[PDB]
Amino acid sequence: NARMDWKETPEAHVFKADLPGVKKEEVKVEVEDGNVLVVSGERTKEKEDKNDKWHRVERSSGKFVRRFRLLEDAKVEEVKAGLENGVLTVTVPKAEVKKPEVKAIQISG
Amino acid sequence: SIVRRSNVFDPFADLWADPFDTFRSIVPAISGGGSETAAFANARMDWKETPEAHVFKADLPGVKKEEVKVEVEDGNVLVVSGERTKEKEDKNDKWHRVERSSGKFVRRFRLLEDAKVEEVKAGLENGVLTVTVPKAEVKKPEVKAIQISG
Amino acid sequence: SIVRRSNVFDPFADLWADPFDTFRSIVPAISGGGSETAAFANARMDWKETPEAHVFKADLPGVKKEEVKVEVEDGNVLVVSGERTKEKEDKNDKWHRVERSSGKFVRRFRLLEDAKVEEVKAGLENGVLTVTVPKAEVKKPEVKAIQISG
Amino acid sequence: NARMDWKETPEAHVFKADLPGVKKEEVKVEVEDGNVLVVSGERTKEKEDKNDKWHRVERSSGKFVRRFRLLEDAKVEEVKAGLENGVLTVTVPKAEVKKPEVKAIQISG
Amino acid sequence: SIVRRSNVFDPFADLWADPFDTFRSIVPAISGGGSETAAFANARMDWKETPEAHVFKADLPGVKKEEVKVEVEDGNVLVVSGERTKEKEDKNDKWHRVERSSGKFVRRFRLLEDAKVEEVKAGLENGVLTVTVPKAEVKKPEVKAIQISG
Amino acid sequence: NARMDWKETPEAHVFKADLPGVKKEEVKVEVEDGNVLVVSGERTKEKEDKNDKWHRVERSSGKFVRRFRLLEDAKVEEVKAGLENGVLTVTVPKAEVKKPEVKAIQISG
Amino acid sequence: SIVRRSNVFDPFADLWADPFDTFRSIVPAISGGGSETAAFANARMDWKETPEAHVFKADLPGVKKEEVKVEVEDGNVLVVSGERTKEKEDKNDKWHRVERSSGKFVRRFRLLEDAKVEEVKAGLENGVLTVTVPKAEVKKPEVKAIQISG
Amino acid sequence: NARMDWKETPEAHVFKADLPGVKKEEVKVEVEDGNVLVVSGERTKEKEDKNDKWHRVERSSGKFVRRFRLLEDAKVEEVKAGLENGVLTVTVPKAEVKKPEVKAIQISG
Amino acid sequence: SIVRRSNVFDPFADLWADPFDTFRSIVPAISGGGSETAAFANARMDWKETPEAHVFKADLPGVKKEEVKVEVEDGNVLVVSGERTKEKEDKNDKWHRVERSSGKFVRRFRLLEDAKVEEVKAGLENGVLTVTVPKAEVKKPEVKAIQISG
Amino acid sequence: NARMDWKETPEAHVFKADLPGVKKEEVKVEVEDGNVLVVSGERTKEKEDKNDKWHRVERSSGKFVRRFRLLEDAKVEEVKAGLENGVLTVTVPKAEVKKPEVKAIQISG
Amino acid sequence: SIVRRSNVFDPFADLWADPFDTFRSIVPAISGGGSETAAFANARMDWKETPEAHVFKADLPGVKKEEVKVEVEDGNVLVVSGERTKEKEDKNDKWHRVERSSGKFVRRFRLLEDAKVEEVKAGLENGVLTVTVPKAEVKKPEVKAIQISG
Amino acid sequence: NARMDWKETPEAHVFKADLPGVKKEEVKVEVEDGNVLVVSGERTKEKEDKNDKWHRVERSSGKFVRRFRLLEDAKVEEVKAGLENGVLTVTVPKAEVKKPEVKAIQISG
Repeated sequence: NARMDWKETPEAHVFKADLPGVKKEEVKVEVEDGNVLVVSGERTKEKEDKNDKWHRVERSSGKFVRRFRLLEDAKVEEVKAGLENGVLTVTVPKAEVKKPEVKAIQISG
Repeated sequence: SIVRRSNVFDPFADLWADPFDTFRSIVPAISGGGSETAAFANARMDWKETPEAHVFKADLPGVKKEEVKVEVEDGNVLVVSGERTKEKEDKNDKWHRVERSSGKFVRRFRLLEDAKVEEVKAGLENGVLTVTVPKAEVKKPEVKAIQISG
Repeated sequence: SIVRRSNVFDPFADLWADPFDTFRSIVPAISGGGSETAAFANARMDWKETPEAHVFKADLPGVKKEEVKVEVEDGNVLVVSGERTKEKEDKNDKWHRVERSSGKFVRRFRLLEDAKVEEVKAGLENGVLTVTVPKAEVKKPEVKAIQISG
Repeated sequence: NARMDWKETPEAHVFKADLPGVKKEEVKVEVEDGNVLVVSGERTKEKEDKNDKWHRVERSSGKFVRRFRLLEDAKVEEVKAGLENGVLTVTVPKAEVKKPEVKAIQISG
Repeated sequence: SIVRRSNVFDPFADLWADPFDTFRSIVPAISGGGSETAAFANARMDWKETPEAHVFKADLPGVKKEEVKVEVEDGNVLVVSGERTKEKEDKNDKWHRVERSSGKFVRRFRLLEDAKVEEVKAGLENGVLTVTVPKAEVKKPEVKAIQISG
Repeated sequence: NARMDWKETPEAHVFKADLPGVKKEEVKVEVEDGNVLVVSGERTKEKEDKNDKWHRVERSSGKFVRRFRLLEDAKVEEVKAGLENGVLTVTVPKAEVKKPEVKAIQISG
Repeated sequence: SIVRRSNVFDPFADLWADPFDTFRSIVPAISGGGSETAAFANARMDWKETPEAHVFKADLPGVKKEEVKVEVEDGNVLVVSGERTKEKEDKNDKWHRVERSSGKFVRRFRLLEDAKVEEVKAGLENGVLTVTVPKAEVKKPEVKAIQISG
Repeated sequence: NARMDWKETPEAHVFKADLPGVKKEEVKVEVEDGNVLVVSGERTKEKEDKNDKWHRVERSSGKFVRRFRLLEDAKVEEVKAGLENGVLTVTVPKAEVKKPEVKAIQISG
Repeated sequence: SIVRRSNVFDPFADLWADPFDTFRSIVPAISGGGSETAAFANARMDWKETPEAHVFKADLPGVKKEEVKVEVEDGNVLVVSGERTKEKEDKNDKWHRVERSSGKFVRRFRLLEDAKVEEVKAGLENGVLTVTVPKAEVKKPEVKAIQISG
Repeated sequence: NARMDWKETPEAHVFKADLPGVKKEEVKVEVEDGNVLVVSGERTKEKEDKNDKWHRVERSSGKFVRRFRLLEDAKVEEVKAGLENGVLTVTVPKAEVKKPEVKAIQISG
Repeated sequence: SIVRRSNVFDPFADLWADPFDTFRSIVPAISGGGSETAAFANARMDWKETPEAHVFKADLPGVKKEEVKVEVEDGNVLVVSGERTKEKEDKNDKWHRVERSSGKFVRRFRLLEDAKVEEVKAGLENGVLTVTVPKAEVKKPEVKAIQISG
Repeated sequence: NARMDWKETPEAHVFKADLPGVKKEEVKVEVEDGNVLVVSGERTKEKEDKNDKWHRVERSSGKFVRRFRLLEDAKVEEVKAGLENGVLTVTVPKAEVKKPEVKAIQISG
């Protein structure tokens, strides 16, 4: 289970993914079927030796797969992917810069 | 499993037309994709529809208005989001027990009718956010009662 | 809970984007409305998508073609329905045990692309209905691989 | 749990409901909010006396509620409701008679 | 797992003497053999024993008497079976939703006493089948109350 | 799970089994311990290739086993087995033709 | 719920012909009557049928033959009962932890054929009771294979 | 849940029932339908006052019902019922004294 | 999983401070170690704290005082143990059904205050063991009520 | 379920509790048995009228109870309790001001 | 249910000596008190004991060292706490989906031996916090093997 | 699951374990980490041949592991282990013979 956020900037749709303990050689970022962002990889289990003793185990390991459907008109050739401090960031440029229409409301009452 | 759009709660969605079919279909898919339920927990919300308006409630204890946001998108989508700030309390304190653990979150609801954004009221009080959305007048088109032959 | 349209299975529906949220939301609504799952049991079906076409399978043991119907609605909705006829077998026979109990049923799937109805093939054999829907040619637009900086 | 079918004829949308053991005085057929068909009633439990003894109980009892959303242009004033042999039938006339578009396919293979 | 005879419901069977032992023993065997529960669903039935007779009820909505059968076997076995006919309704109709899906089925009950077949009454009304089986007279042999010493 | 019916004719006990997608080479019909009818076989899974994509899977596959205890006096050497349209039929001849005793009752009320 | 006779395990009982029906019927009756499962726990047993004989195993750790009893009733009912004696160990000892807690119990199995009681062997070793019941010779009446037409 | 044993002596069928904390005024021993032994009563809950505080609760309370089917030929008028040290004992005399047929086997091996 | 000391029930143990954390942590460890729950079943007990004393109840039907033991360890640990003797009833009797199956067992509770052993009363009656432990006098230090500002 | 934090300052132990929608007249702050802090109250359910319609309900209501064991030497008479913005704060003064012993460690690696 | 001290994970606690008893006791108390499990979710941790040292791992994705704290209390209690800061990212951005929702949290473990605080190493890398606690040398006092008589 | 008792005599702590069907060659008794009693072994499953038929299976098989923490001052070199009639007995001598302090109470009431 890789937790991911999906935010939109006037310039692009940005995806974030918590991938603690994953080296960039274990993560794959692609675009399938022309418009499907696919983030996948493996969180390798550190099996080790029998000399060891486990008192607690809460961290998960194994394969992870995440898919988001991008716009039929997205800069598929301009998608960037960065990995730092256990967080993956994918930047999918938008065909044309333009902040989304959102009308804010005042809070008080 | 492909996320294509944002999660917008709609009380008239078709997934509610056959609960068991829906149930039967997702139980096998629980161990997949991702979920916002954890994040959702930071903002338990109620949605009531009185004849006069739609009233939403959100438990946002210890949250300041500068940390919450109520917007309207595409004419009929109420959006509530925010993030409780770090308590600028004594750096160095000893934390014996910490249950209150809130974070970022975003919620959306599909209104039954396009809302008149200038009429939407939002107030924060005693940790409870309240969003009132005034509906348009209608005589609840009277109820038709059919006599059962046979 | 209001039924507004027919149940059309769509593999890209949004209910699959957050399985647990969906799960969490309907479990409390199971004891409501109605369900076609019982009827659905008379036609367990598979849907496979090979690069060349969409292939549907339906277990319809002991059913005759005059009792099954494969139609296409609104350009992209495959519809499978029918009802196994009463076995015109010896009136007066003693029924020790009866498990095979099939009835009426209707199923719908939302195709990814409008189908060329004259190209759709449907065959019934050994109790298995097979519906093949030819897709249009595409080079599977190549897969783009992004080098991960950082 | 009242089981209901929803069929469409060129002339109207027809609804069927299994309501065994229900007298027409216990069933209500209405149209709420202008276009929502509401079928409800109660399947009264025959409590009886303590002299009795129950060896098997599979039949349900209690309240039932069913709602379907009709077309914004349906003969709401022309809806009929019949009850016979434990089956309820509701006929919602369509604004304009017209069989639905359905292209049948041949089975053989 | 070997089926040797027909399923005859008996309220005095020994499987009821130790519910948990029975429970404990079959849970591991659920994934085996076959079951008539699906078929049974087409005829939910009640069995009441008033002092005067045994009364059975069966929900058979939309069923015609020519489709139901009430027989008596081996002196003390009530048998109810049938199959709701296909609704000879407009061939070509569009099926939006189909939940009502009934089929063939057979049910048997072991009467406490051989029944006088000519006294058994069976009526079908408002979708409910009713089978009344007159018992023989007895003074309910009085109840003996033992004084508890000690 | 192979669904089976067990009917009795004056001439024989007839068994039916839903076996969609099963070729007669995958089904076995036998009589064990002298009087136990055994219907078994496999509903082969069409594993296929990874080029494929599954959108829905409701049909079962694998092994199935069904056993019925015949009469100590049944034409064990005269049992027939037919397979057509996904339905298996086994005919176990009775030692002596004779319709079972069944007293029908009138329905009306 | 009325106990009428002793619990005799029979592998060919009819309750096994429809596991789910049986399951479905007792789950609602678990909160009733009584149960010997607790007592049964003092003697977990296996029953194997080799071509030569019926072999029963019973875990009876720390039990002495004078405390166990293997009998045969009504020609075809194996009966195993007993009660582990109190350990005549140091009266006054401190009991830190006690998991081994065995008591009285009786178990019965319905043999497929009347047993020749003088041929039944019973041995106790390493806490395991073993009861061997010699069957009569038979050529396993050969298996008949029916060619499937159609 | 009242735990009961059912033993048979050459003279009668003896039933035992654990009924801790039950006074003989709360237990009823009867014979219904001519041959059904019915043991029932209530294990009254000591509700008490709110001044109290419960640290552990494992003992059950409420109604209990137990039924055994006696022989169509049992001394129904000679059934005795004793209650001592939380254990109820019911003695149902047999029509004719006679130890049950039981063939014991030797243990050794 | 290492057993280091005897199981002593303490109502103020820390495992009760976070039920779900405790729950969440042991569910995965159920299939391990051993358990006294079976043995515990032979002595269901209640512990009530009236202002005047601690009252323990134990269902020990058919048990004689020479078979039960109430001791006090390390100043504040009530200990209840025993073992119902074999009913010296007719050797040769036929056991139709045996549910009452009690065995050895030991239970311990951590008193809130060291008990004055000479003041502890223990009585056995109608199958119920009762242990009363007199507490020391205190005025329940009055309850302080804080006025809530803000 | 009222979520509470328990922090310790050199001067006192501070407790926090999320109590959205609770007026100070519905909350009670006390000290039982001399050293047990008891926070309790009710989150009243706004039942309202049947004219209303509920589309979503996630917020809880009802009674809540929370207990913490203070030190046998705590300023029980100096405990303060404040309620603001749905958060309750209880300040339990310590017998003698004194930051707790805690040795911090450097993070880097 | 009274919280008296902070939750300190101890692998040798007595609650692990009888999993089922513990389980059996808290299931009924789940609907009470409060829980830190939600908060705990922000820092899933592993604890491994190699012969050379105790190694703890904590998934703290996107967390900066100025937001995490590793301390040692009362000689043998490792404490890990923190709170991921708000992403000072574009104020005004549209949040389509938010699953990553972390908050404040504190965790404690009871070391088997008092740790030499100046030897404890803590590093943060790729979202994973690692705390190594060097143990003192010992020859693992050899394993004694007892020959089983009897 | 190997059931074990833990009793204490003035001379030693005695452990008992139900191990029916286990030969002494399949059981291991040791002392790890200097003071941890470890009882382990396997209850071998008698797989046998396919000619066989199983009508009932309640007995368990497989590996079992049990650990008790002895006193830092226990005659670790004087631990005995006996196996008879499916019951294992381990005797851990105490540094100094001495019955535990236990004050008995009178039962009557």
